[PDB]
Amino acid sequence: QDVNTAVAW
Repeated sequence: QDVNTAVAW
């Protein structure tokens, strides 16, 4: 997965 692939950033 990718906690950043969904994070707002």
